[PDB]
Amino acid sequence: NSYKMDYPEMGLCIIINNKNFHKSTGMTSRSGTDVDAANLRETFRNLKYEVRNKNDLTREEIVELMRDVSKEDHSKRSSFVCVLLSHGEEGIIFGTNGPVDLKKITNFFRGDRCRSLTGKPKLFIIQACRGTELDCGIEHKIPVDADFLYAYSTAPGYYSWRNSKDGSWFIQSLCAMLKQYADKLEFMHILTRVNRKVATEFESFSFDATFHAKKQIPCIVSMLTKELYFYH
Amino acid sequence: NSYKMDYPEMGLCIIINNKNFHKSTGMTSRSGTDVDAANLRETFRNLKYEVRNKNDLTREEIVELMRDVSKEDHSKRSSFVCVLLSHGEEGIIFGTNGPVDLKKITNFFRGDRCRSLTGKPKLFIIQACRGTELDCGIEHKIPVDADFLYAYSTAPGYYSWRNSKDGSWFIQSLCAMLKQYADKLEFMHILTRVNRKVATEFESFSFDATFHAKKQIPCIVSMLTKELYFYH
Repeated sequence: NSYKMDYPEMGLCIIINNKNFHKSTGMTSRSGTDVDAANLRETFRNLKYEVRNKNDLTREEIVELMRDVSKEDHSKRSSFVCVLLSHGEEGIIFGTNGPVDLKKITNFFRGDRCRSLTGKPKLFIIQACRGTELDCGIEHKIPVDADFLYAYSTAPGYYSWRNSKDGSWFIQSLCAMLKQYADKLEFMHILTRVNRKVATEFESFSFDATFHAKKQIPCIVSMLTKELYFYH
Repeated sequence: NSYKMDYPEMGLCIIINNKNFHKSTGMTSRSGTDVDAANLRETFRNLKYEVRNKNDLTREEIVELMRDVSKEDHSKRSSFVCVLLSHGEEGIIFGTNGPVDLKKITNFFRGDRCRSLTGKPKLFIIQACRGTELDCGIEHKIPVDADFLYAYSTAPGYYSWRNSKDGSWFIQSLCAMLKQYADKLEFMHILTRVNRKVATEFESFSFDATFHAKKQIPCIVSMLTKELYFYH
């Protein structure tokens, strides 16, 4: 009931960091995103992942990038990780010059399209809005869609908060928890602490009452079939 | 990091079992669903939940039922469980005479609308289609949306399989795993074994090649902030 993580390599960790967007999109700059990319790069470096950082990619570059990655030989790799950092809406992430459907991105890695990863954990970590809604707070064979894990920064339909100085709430917490519990806890448990950290330790502050005192809760979406430990 | 499950009562387990649908919907009968309802009723009975079974409810009866349940005093209850069994589409479940938006159902229990459950685990188990797609297989304050757990029988956009004789693939597995690991494993781990059981042990058989040799993988969606154990 535990994924085999003793392959020669842990695997690739693709980090797409979109900070500046084409003026033709009206998208504002994602200030402080570099802190996330750098934090993620180091965090996954310690977990023994082969990290690749790509900055300000276009909707086409992103799609092509994923295509080429899925066409690689992941035989000696225990898993695959991809972190998306940018603007978004429910079901989509924004490239530098336009929106991209998340399903198109993940489909390249389906159990039948990337045989070298079949049966291996495929982790997608998404730091991007899933809408504009704000939380006011209170108080034999296997499926081709199996073995995927989607760690969303916010719940469906909700905006995703980011501190232009310390990074996004989600990424900050995720890295801290990985750094502290990666050598002990199972992934889902680690992500559950991430949920509590963001839920209890963060709240927005704005001169604009419409964006003030807001909360956030991440969304763990798991199609995994086994427990995941970042160690042997 | 673990939910307080030592309250006087474990909580309510509302099971909505829709078998027959109004002829004015064109919806076929969900044969074998009674096996799920009965299996769920007994499974949760052993976990010490106050089970309430409701059969063939209309879209309005469902909404009203949830409204009255959320208006109850859950002070002495450790948690809340609701199982939905019927036809569905992405984001909706079908009443006896029409479709119902899942968000409208869960909103009654938001951290700010049901104060007696704030900070307590709210579990929604959905055995219903999320589309028509088929898997061919291969080889301080807190957010109002926090502390929710959505255990879906299938991945987004996918059909949900059911055996008219033994019950749905998801419910069969879920009950078996609860019965075997509820006194030891944490909920997410139990649900992960459910994912593997349905993924590896089930495959469709049909004289219609379009529905033959298909697979299924459930979808765990967690906004929980702590580990969940069905025992003290």
